[PDB]
Amino acid sequence: TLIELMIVVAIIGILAAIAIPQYQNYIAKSQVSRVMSETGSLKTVIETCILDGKTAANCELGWTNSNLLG
Amino acid sequence: TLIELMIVVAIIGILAAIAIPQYQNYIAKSQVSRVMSETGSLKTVIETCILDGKTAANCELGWTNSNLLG
Repeated sequence: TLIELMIVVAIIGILAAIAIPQYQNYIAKSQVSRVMSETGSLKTVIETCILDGKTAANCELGWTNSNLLG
Repeated sequence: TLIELMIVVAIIGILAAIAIPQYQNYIAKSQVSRVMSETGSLKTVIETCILDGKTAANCELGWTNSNLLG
């Protein structure tokens, strides 16, 4: 019957109009936290170099490239 | 809610791709420092033997077998 198909169309329209949360916040926060951890890992080597009296060129960083450029 | 699951998958991929610093440097430095300390501990015995006039076979080392290889 026509009314059943119209109800199906209405249900499809209702489902398609679901509110989408701003998922950008979660991804951005996770990426910033990952960069936070990655950059804070270098604090140990930087502090040891500074307290050892080494120059900038003599401080060996164990840095590996990060895909976030952080 | 497919977008939510794909955001979850993206977050998992972001977390799994964290940059790992070269931890080999820390372990190597610690092991070399420990070997330095253990080998320098024998300087007292060697100096005492030399200043006493003992031969190589008469110098009693207090050395104990060590992991690593000294």
